Amino acid sequence: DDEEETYRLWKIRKTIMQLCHDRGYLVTQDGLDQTLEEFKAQFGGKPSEGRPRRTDLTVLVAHNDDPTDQMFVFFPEEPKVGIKTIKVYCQRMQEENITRALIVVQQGMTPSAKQSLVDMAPKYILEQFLQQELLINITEHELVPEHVVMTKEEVTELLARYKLRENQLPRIQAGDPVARYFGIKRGQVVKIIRPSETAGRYITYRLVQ
DNA sequence: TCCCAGCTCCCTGCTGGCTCCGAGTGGGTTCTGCCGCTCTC
Repeated sequence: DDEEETYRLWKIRKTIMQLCHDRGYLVTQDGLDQTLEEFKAQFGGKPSEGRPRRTDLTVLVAHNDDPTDQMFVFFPEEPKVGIKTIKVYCQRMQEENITRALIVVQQGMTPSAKQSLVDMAPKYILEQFLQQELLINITEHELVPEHVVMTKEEVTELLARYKLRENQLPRIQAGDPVARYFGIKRGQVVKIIRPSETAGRYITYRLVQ
């Protein structure tokens, strides 16, 4: 229904705000907690043949340390995102001169488009996200523990302390849902803190490789 | 210059093939080619 799809847009915007906050970017508190009525007042009440048309939902955020990181998110119109739409989005990325973006696909993009995302990867970072994936925050589940992204100096200090190579660490795939949530890439180490039945707290390090 | 119809290419779904199947132990049995045809005494 129209009310259901309005709820869907509000919830997915809340998940985008939580993801951008967890990735280290700057979001406002009221942007973090928007109600359904407040979202409807801000963007429109009936999106079908109405005001919120999935184009005005793009978000400008910047990193806390660097105000020129300038990450956007995009909500494509068509359910099947293709090379034409991705080329339009990347050309737009070129004139506003930003490097990183998120694409929130309705159902799925074409294999040629998802390959073009890999081909465009060095200069511009493009990530595919389904609307079904972002309908809930997976980091709030009781099974999922806390994930902390480590800096390069911290990783170097860790490997010097334990006298380890990068191969000897446990691994996590780049296609992992938490890895895609944090936007981690190959070669980085994620730090997992979980409660322990026997010791109380246990810390595990995993290499994204 | 540009709009279609036709060819190209990657993913998805399905079918056929291959490997595996508890640890020890004590007895017993049958079977270890055979018909033949040239060859040798």
